Parts: sequence; structure tokens; C-alpha cells
Amino acid sequence: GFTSKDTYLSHFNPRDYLEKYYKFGSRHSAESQILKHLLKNLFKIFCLDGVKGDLLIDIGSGPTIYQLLSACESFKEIVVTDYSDQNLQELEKWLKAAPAAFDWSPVVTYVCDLEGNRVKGPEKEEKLRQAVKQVLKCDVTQSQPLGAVPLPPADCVLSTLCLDAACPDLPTYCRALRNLGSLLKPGGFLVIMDALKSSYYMIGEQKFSSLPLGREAVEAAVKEAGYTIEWFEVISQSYSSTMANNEGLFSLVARKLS
Ligand SMILES: Nc1ncnc2c1ncn2[C@@H]1O[C@H](CSCC[C@H](N)C(=O)O)[C@@H](O)[C@H]1O
Ligand SMILES: COc1ccc(C(N)=O)c[n+]1C
Repeated sequence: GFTSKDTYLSHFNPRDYLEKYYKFGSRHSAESQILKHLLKNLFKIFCLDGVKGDLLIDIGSGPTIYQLLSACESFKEIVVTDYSDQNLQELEKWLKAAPAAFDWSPVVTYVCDLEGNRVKGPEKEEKLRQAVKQVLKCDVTQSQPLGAVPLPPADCVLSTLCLDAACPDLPTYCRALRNLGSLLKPGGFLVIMDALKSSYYMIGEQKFSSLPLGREAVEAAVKEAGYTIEWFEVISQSYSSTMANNEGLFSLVARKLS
């Protein structure tokens, strides 16, 4: 069996998720080490590499913004999407600078440092808030992930830690890659970062399924789905034993063949 989609609407607590994985505490936890590596990869893709354009769609954003910090320097507009309405509400609390919003300042500061300290935290945060115009529902398992909502074909589709959680099997994972491709313009970029060989992840006592994929199956599915791989990186760093049973993480950049 595998976690049903509806479980994300009801049982995925966005504040608990942020507390458990993104607090970015002084302790050199496995979670903070992964967060740092993700940030470095995202900086390399968006600011160092030529990954830019008018529109980036972030798929399965959850309640997080860390994956958009470097992207807001390179894209006029960023659209954040998720299957969960609760997650999108928590994201909107940060976007609207509400009092109950999650404290992203340690991560924001870290991203500013990476980029050369050209700007400081508040200026960086304001650039992200200005870039995010739409907060949409999405279902990666559907041929139209965004439903009846129309969007121009995007220059880039980004998905961090979403596809392993949303796809119950390898054929569904390959179809989800094809479905994301429907949102991309020909030659547009696909950026995926996710756990390798992970069959579950936890949010406190709440268990969530994950599709356990190795690097070869991820690369094969991306090629089967109609992309060409630009680069593929595997990091050996895994989450704490209490959080997930992954054997590292991967990051890839691919281009949609027309
Ligand atoms: N079918 C589906 N379509 C879209 N999003 C889905 C989905 N099934 C699960 N999700 C979402 O996938 C996310 C996994 S958590 C990942 C959040 C964030 N991108 C990060 O990097 O931390 C959750 O927000 C969940 O709601
Ligand atoms: C931190 O969020 C994580 C961590 C690990 C996994 C997994 N697929 O093992 C999934 N998520 C969403």
C-alpha cells in the first residue's frame, strides 16, 4: 500500500513539517546538512547556470520557500503549487508577511551569503514576495496538473521532495514527469531534487509513504518521459533515522524535447 492523496489534505501538518525539517538550528543535524546542500544546488542552477525566464512553476511546494530564494533572482514570475490547501495557506502566511509566518531568516541569510552578499535578508525576501503572483492547487498524477487553471508554458518546472511522495509506483512516477512536461515550453528546464531509495518519511508520529527509487530508475524515467539530462548529482547525506530511511538525495536538471 501507499499513502492516499487525501491524506495530504488532512494529515500533513505544515507547521510541524517546517519545525521538523527547516528550522535550521545551530546543531549540525542531518536535516540542516541536506537543506544546505539543496540551497547550494539551487544557487548553482539558477544564478550560476543560465536557468532563467519569465516563468518558473514550483510543483509540490508544500509550505516551504527555501527552494525559491535563488530562483527569484532569475525569474520574473514564480507560481507556487501544491496538492494541499493547508500547505498553500501556510505558504501564503509567509508571502503576505503575516505574524504567524514561519521564520525563514536563517535560510534567507544563508542564501544571501551564497550569492555574494549583494543584498541582505529583507531585500531578498521582498524580491521573492514580488515574484510570487499565483498560489495554485496541483496534482502531479493528472494529465493537467493545474486542472482548469490556465498558465503560459513555463521556462522552468521545479519540484523538490515532492515526486517520491506523490507517486505510488514507477509507471506513475514516469507519467508524473510527462504531466509536468505539459506545463513546460519546448526546450524548457525541469529541475528535480528528491530522496533516493526512500520508502517512507515522518512528520512526528505521522508516517508518509515514499517511492524507493535509485539513481538509475530516476534517470530512466526522465528519459522515458521525453527529457534530455544536463546534469545529475547524487549526495550520500541521508536524513536522520527518525525522519526517513533514504540513501542520499539526487538533483538533476533536464530539458524537455519539444
Ligand atoms: N499528487 C500530488 N500532487 C501535488 N503535490 C502533491 C501530491 N501528493 C503530495 N503532494 C505534496 O508533496 C509535498 C511533499 S513535501 C515537499 C515540500 C517542499 N517542496 C520541500 O522541498 O520541502 C507536500 O506538500 C504534498 O502536499
Ligand atoms: C523533508 O521532506 C522529505 C524528506 C524525505 C522524503 C522522502 N521521500 O523520503 C520526503 N520528504 C518530503
